Amino acid sequence: GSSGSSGMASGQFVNKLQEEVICPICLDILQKPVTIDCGHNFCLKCITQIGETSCGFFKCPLC
Ligand SMILES: [Zn+2]
Ligand SMILES: [Zn+2]
Repeated sequence: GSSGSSGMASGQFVNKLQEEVICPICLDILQKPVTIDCGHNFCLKCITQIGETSCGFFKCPLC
């Protein structure tokens, strides 16, 4: 930024408020956010498993 003290900085960073998507299963950032008919999204690494174990319908923890 811009302050009297040259070389160092007070400590303020401007940014915009936004929302982040995380997998409620593995609790980690999902590279590719795949939105399910349920509404929420998940990580392929996770969806892939559920899809197999369950072929008929899909169960969601958030829902
Ligand atoms: Zn996951
Ligand atoms: Zn859901």
